[PDB]
Amino acid sequence: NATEKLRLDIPVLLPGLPDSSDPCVERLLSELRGKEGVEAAHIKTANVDSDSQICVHYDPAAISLARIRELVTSTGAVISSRFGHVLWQLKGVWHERRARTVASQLRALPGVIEAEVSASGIARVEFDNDRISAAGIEQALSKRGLA
Repeated sequence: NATEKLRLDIPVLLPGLPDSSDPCVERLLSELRGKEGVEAAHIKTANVDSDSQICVHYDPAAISLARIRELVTSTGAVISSRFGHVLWQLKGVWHERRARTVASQLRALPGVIEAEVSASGIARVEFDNDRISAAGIEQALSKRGLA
């Protein structure tokens, strides 16, 4: 109907995510859905993941294009600056069991949000840049593993 749509590429809003399933994408979308004038917001998936977009539908009687796009790009800027990610290949040999213990050690560090260690010791972490950095993550997992 009167609804208009705009799309932007995810890596443009949210540079340096492991994939488009990183919870930063959901943070962005759920925050946008809370704003007046947004009729919808959702991901448009690309086969090559870094060509995935967000698509936002808005009511141009409630909000101008300039203003909806600013809301999108600035909400993205704040999420992007606030949440860090490292995806590290740890040394040593892992098993469903062993990974699952170090998973909990990561969670318990002062600035970590989400943490997922697989078999073969690939650590997928997400962290609060105002509480901790990645150097501080490496130094804390230095004891056992490393990079």
